[PDB]
Amino acid sequence: QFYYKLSQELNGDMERVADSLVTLQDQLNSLAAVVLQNRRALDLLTAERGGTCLFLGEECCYYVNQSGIVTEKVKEIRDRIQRRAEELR
Amino acid sequence: QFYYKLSQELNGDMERVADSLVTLQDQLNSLAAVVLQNRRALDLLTAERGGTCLFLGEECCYYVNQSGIVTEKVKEIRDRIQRRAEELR
Amino acid sequence: QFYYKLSQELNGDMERVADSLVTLQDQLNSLAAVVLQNRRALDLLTAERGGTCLFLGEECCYYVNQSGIVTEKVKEIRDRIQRRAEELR
Ligand SMILES: [Cl-]
Repeated sequence: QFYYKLSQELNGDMERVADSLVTLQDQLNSLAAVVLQNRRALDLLTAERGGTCLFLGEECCYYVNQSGIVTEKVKEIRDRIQRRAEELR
Repeated sequence: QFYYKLSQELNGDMERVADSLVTLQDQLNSLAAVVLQNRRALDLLTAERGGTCLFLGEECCYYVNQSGIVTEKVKEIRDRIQRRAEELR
Repeated sequence: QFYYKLSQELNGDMERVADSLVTLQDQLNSLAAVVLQNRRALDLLTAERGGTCLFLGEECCYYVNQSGIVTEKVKEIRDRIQRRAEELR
């Protein structure tokens, strides 16, 4: 009875966490496409100056997309919630 | 006794998760305002070329703000922690 | 027996959540460095116009980096998982 309740409490919290993680990654994917397009525009505008980084006289900053990691963790979390929901039923 | 302990363990973890989710969304909100201002500047600098996208000769990337989703999930999580803390007291 | 199982269920979920939080913050750190470099390039390109914000005729958008907050919450979560794993063994 207490195992049933706590398992349901954990699943309800984790469902909300998994939805938030997906949404945070979705916004990062959305924002990064705008940022990378902005960089491409800056590289063309400063082409004669060797692009953005040479124009500023700095080391280049590159974006490291790690979306597949968060996608995989969310899939594992959702599998665990589903396995626990089935154990109950 | 074990139900009391596990309920407290879950609430402590979830409080920390909810704080992190809020903070990740806050940083995304903060970063997106800088990115959108950067895009507006690029659109003005390339106005004669039809703006950023026509200047690059690409399909436009737009940002999809989904802050309200994460805000809502965090509010539900915090309500669930509070309901459980009250059940204990 | 039920306390052992639920404690293991919570640790498995939270390990995955903590990994996702770190990864979301890592991508935000990575993206912000590209965005801030983009802003520096725009400030130099619009120097005669007083920089990006004066060029657009807008209030300046600044990025509020809160990485240390998420790093700290992840460290506390991982400490809690480890304390619980030890309580079991
Ligand atoms: Cl940008």
